[PDB]
Amino acid sequence: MNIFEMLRIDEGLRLKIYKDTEGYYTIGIGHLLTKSPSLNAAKSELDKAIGRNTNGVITKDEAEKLFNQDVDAAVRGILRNAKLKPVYDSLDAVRRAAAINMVFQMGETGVAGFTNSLRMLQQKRWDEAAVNLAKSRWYNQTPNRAKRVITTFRTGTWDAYK
Ligand SMILES: Clc1ccccc1Cl
Repeated sequence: MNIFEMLRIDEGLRLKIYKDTEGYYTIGIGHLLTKSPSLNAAKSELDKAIGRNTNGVITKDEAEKLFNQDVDAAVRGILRNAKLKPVYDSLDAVRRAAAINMVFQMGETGVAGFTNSLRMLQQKRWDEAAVNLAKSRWYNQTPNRAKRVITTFRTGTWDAYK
């Protein structure tokens, strides 16, 4: 297991434009296209991302190419964020993947509400952190995924993903 395999389980793989859990147009492995309700706007973002006229459909290779870029940018964003970097750097590699997972799903702005959880994580108060993490819109709206990510933070193992 690693961050790619982890997100591939949590995000799935779909080669046609679909709506994510929040109703936003998305493709591939959780590649958010736009928060606009316009499918035409989404199709434009897709074409822009792939570099060709896709007509709303992409290949597995293209999906994986976007996925690699998205993971890379998520991690790099963490390192560039003064509130996230110290916590991330304090973590072991397994819990780091859990951190990347969260940012991938909710973005840095979504993670901004988690200040108290991040402090507990930096403190390595794992059980307390896990309890705090579940007190969130995130957990309530995607409990099965949140439980997997939280278990990963709690234990520093890949138990929740087999
Ligand atoms: Cl970047 C991030 C997201 C969620 C928990 C910890 C960290 Cl460092």
